Amino acid sequence: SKPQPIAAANWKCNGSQQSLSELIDLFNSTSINHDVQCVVASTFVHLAMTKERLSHPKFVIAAQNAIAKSGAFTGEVSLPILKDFGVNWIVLGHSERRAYYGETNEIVADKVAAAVASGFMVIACIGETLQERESGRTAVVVLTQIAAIAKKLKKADWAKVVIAYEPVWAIGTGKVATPQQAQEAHALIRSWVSSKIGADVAGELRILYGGSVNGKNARTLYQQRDVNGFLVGGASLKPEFVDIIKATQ
Amino acid sequence: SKPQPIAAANWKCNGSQQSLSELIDLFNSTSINHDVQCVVASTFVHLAMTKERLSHPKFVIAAQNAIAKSGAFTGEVSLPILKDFGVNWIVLGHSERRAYYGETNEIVADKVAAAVASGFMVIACIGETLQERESGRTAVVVLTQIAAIAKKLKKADWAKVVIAYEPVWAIGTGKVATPQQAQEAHALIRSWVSSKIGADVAGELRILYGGSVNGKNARTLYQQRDVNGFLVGGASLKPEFVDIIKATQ
Ligand SMILES: O=C(O)[C@H](CO)OP(=O)(O)O
Repeated sequence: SKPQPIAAANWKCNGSQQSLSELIDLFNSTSINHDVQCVVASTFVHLAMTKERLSHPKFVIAAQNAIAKSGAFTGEVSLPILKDFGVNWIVLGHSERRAYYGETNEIVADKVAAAVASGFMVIACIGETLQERESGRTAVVVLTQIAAIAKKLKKADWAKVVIAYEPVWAIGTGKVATPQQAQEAHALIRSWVSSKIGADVAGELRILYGGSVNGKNARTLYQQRDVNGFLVGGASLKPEFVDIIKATQ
Repeated sequence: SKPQPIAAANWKCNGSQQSLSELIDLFNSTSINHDVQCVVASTFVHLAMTKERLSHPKFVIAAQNAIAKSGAFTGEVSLPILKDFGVNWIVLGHSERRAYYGETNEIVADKVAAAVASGFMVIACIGETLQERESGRTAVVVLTQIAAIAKKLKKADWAKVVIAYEPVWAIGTGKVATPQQAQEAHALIRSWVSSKIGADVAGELRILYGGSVNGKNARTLYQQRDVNGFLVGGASLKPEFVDIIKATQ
């Protein structure tokens, strides 16, 4: 027994009006009979086109990042701005933002807190690097990442939160995550929640796998106990994402 | 005898569909009988709204930031994406990005170079902090900055560049540079340009002032030799921007 799954498409910093409009069509045509929340997270530029063109009842749109308040932050986009524009999902604390854009545990937690406060559904990413892994720090890192978020939330807040575990150690490194390793990490996060926050919260919490997923391994990953879905990279700009949605059956 | 001025609205991270809509209606309604290029730089999210609603022939739209290439950069917007969307102007190296989001001279230079290569019109920002101004380091700071940019450019490229001189201490503080402070900074920039690049280039380069510019003070600022217009923050959110427009030629 699992909560509603989520299949999330992280388009990242890609796409053209053309290529996207096509994918959108594929999507809209997709026949999905189970209870799944599908999410499409496009560039800020593409939000309006994706809003207008996505008609499928199982798909919502998300942003790939935000800042808490409006004001003098040239080039950034705020939560109020996405709210007025009608976006209600958001990806926060993606590994690429932590690696290249200054996003510390604290910054992420502040973002999560504001977003929750503002009504969003949040997909909050966490996960450890090769180095952290190699030196037996998986636990230390992951739990610290989740703890920083936790300190800022109340129990009630958890209903708006999704966690996406990213095996950063296995992205761009040469390494392979097996379904077993995915699951270890997932179980560990659940334990933390269950333990620190509640069993109720824990049983209801979606923990998405944010590693390497394609249509051929998404079922075997979903087979694992603590897998509730995926945060997809590359395969999301492809038709194969349709196989990924199906794997959450 | 001055090049064509520019009045640029940098709305930064602000606004609603409705409030912006009003502005736009106001703008469209404005008769501008002199040669001036108006620029509206809105959030990524609002680019669609803007490009669809702005109809005045004297106004272009710009983005407030971008990264050079498309890829795995969650939350970021690339030049190709922008270009694909029909955006041809862009604001790069704003103090806010250098201050808060880790944008170094090298980082700004790279961005500018890439943008000039992808055919955009770039408004490259430079300016000294309070600290630096007090130390008597203004000349070093400004010229270092302009130099980093110049490194990556070829002479032809300059036709696509606009330089915005925006003393950090005047950014949304009410502390406008006096017309002498402004004119001295601008002249210093130009003299670097002629010396290093060419006199022909220099006589063509638009150098804008930015910093607590408003309807009242803009006329005097504009009278100054080396002042070719403005990068306007807070007042670009009000009808007052119109007075600003009118202040040029
Ligand atoms: O774009 C900005 O930084 C503007 C002017 O450059 O700031 P202000 O709100 O002070 O006009």
